[PDB]
Amino acid sequence: LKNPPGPWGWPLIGHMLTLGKNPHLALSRMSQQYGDVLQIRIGSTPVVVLSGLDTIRQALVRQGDDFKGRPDLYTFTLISNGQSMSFSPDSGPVWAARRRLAQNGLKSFSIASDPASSTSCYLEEHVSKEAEVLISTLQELMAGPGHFNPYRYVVVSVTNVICAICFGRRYDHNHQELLSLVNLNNNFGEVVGSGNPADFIPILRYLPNPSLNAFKDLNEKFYSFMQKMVKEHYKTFEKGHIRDITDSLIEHCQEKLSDEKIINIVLDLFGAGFDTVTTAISWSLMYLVMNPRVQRKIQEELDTVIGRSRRPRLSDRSHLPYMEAFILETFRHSSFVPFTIPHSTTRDTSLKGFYIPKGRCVFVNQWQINHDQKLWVNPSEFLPERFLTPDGAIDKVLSEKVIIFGMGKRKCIGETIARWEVFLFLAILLQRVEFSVPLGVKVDMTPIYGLTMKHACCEHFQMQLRS
Ligand code: HEM
Ligand SMILES: C[C@H](CCC(=O)NCCC[N+](C)(C)CCCS(=O)(=O)[O-])[C@H]1CC[C@H]2[C@@H]3[C@H](O)C[C@@H]4C[C@H](O)CC[C@]4(C)[C@H]3C[C@H](O)[C@]12C
Ligand SMILES: O=C(c1cc2cc(F)ccc2[nH]1)N1C[C@@H](CCl)c2c1ccc1occc21
Repeated sequence: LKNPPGPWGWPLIGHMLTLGKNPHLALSRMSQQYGDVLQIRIGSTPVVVLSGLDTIRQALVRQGDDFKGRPDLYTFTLISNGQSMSFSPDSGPVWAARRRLAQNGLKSFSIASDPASSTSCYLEEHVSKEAEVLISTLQELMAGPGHFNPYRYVVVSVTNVICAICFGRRYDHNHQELLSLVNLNNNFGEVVGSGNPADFIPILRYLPNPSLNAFKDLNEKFYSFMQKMVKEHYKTFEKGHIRDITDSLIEHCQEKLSDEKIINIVLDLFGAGFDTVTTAISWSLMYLVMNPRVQRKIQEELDTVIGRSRRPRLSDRSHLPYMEAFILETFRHSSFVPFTIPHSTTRDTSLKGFYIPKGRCVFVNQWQINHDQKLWVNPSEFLPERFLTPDGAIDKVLSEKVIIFGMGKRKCIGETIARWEVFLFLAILLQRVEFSVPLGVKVDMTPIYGLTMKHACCEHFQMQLRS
């Protein structure tokens, strides 16, 4: 048919300099000229970059089986001993079977009803517990220091939820086992983010690379923690009393695809679990602090729809259209997952009249959709009201153009869990407390590129109870 178009690139390094430190911004300007299917080169490796709401739906959904593979990148082979469900090049029926195990394991210990509490489910019970511990920890910080860095304590509250779902345990707010793994050891996004030169320039792996060495250690540390957590569950495993997702995977090793590819699925769940949800909640607090106008509106809605006599529940999610418009605009404006995990073609295929051979690396630019000047009014501006119709309800036609959970056969499997976890944490907190940042302190809202885009650490947040 045709080869996908693209700008001129150096014969040796390709367009690696055009990408720069923000490949999502460069490839969004590039799509304005070369279209929804364009081709670049990182070093000598060709890469196809998909942009556009309809073209990405055409490729990942309607032709999903043509794009459901992962490329064979170097950085991916360092994840979970090279056998990760999400990052391994395996995309046949072996992957499809592991994905179905994860989906069923999640539904059982997140959305399913809790035997302990008749009213709520597992997720609502865990989030309610951790949101109270979080509010108490922040009250203690206002008793002394008078300020705090939220990420340090949100990451614990969010980890205790996904950790209770995967290992049936929780940890205190000041635990060295936990913070070592999750905090200040998470350059996973920085190393795995699409366009990493080390994947396409083979010499950068062997040179002095401080980030790549800390990455090998982070994974080796996590894989050891998994072995400790699974061996301890195997030592007390009772068939019939399934405590968490780990037990249902142990149960599935005895009921019949190696045992390692079954057990290390919790590493993908635990990993994606705390990294994305913590990033999302962290960004939310930044926007509430920089836009006190919209924090006041979220609270005026909570006071009308729920009052202050009872904690918000999952049932209230559909009766709070402004809270959902805020969370949607946090996902759209930040786009803290600017690219999906890189895809790969499983066969010679055709897309919008362009030929893509088998094995071609494929990037999916979610950031471009969420800031397309043709789909949005003031994309650079943070304006939650853009999702509200004239009668104050969520515009469903427009809200389903916020692409951040992926699409197709490789779509996020914890999407529904993240939307409820994010809603509850924000709803329970903003009902009780009000966050702020004093004047005259810098608050760098600039995203830092990575698989999940984080922000500069802010240590000046404050919190007060409400009347
Ligand atoms: C706001 C929160 C989250 C966002 C924005 C998000 C986004 C994404 C994206 C963009 C992908 C890749 C899509 C693709 O490759 O086409 C993905 C995959 C995945 N997500 Fe999520 N995610 C979130 C939360 C979660 C949670 C809470 C879990 C589990 C507890 C989870 C588990 C996974 C897994 C296992 C994959 C790999 C799927 C595969 O490789 O087929 N994610 N997510
Ligand atoms: C640490 C090992 C665990 C080895 C084990 O038991 N491995 C079973 C796993 C095999 N499966 C997964 C197939 C079982 C599935 C069961 S299913 O129901 O699924 O069929 C278990 C097995 C024997 C246990 C000791 C004795 O008790 C004596 C004593 C009991 C008291 O309390 C105080 C503790 C003490 C010292 C115990 C310590 C420890 O606790 C031991 C060494
Ligand atoms: O799978 C993921 C993941 C993050 C993420 C973010 C997204 F926005 C969308 C999809 C995603 N997936 N992670 C992250 C990391 C824990 Cl920080 C980690 C794994 C997996 C196996 C691992 O072994 C040792 C560490 C480790």
